Amino acid sequence: VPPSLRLPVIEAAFPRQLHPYWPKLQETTRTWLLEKRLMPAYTDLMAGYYLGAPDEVLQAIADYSAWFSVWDDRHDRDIVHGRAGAWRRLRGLLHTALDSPGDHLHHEDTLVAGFADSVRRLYAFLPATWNARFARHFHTVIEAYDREFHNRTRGIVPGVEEYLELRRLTFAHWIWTDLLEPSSGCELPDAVRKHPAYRRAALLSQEFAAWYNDLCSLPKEIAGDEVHNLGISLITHHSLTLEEAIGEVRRRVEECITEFLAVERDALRFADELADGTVRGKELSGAVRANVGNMRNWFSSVYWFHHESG
Ligand SMILES: NCCCCCC(O)(P(=O)(O)O)P(=O)(O)O
Ligand SMILES: [Mg+2]
Ligand SMILES: [Mg+2]
Ligand SMILES: [Mg+2]
Repeated sequence: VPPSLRLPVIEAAFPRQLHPYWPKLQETTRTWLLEKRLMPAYTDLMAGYYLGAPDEVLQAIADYSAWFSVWDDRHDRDIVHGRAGAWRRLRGLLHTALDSPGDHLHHEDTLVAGFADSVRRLYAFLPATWNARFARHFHTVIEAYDREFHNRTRGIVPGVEEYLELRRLTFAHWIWTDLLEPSSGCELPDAVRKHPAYRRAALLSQEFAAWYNDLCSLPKEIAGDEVHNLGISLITHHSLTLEEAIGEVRRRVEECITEFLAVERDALRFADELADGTVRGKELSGAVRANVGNMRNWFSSVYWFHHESG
């Protein structure tokens, strides 16, 4: 790891974890991409994150994660080609397929059909109230991708706070947070997952992942003159040099880690409180503990992914 990207606290205090299903995961996702014609003839990131997930849940999550990267690529291609109509039509179909995936399983657009299959499968694990929350969150993600389309085709660099708000949606913070719950086998009650310690631990895990991605791409994403990156917002609106922007993003990433360590303690104290001597409480306690454990695993999975992925 180059010194500008190295984070000793991750290396020393966040040991990597790997889900035992990882070998089958890689090839089964590749087979799904081929069968769905989503790439002409990433799973490790999920296998280091959703520890404890049932094999079938981890497979559905990995296929969705692979689909997501194929969507990011189509979005980028529509942007650089100025295909505003094609993007608008896709945007509309993803909104519709999210609410009615079965209707879109054999759509002419293979990206839409692949999306529908992955969502249909994710909808099969937990009650319909979880499905509705996933859908609510992902409708918001789609519209954030539309805002990025608008910004990038017009060459607009969002302000720092504007970007930070937008990135919580284009990175899909709340989708990865939602997916903790099928991974530990339990839809959490609103009073549990909205506990301030759970909420803050969940946020910091995703801010680390998004901002570290921005750090691992700032120099390349200048050069070619991009606009969506915390470092680019800092250079453009705060007159930072590239070196100054790298240091500022790095400090913000480092603070996510030590803020997370403090709130993790509170979240695990909350998990202890949930185990109140009843079976239901022990089950909720264990689900919270598992989910917070995987919020922690996201730090190390993301960190080492950026130094392994091409
Ligand atoms: N966690 C590592 C995968 C995150 C990929 C993030 C992106 O898709 P990438 O930097 O790969 O293009 P985004 O469009 O949000 O910048
Ligand atoms: Mg991208
Ligand atoms: Mg993107
Ligand atoms: Mg990025």
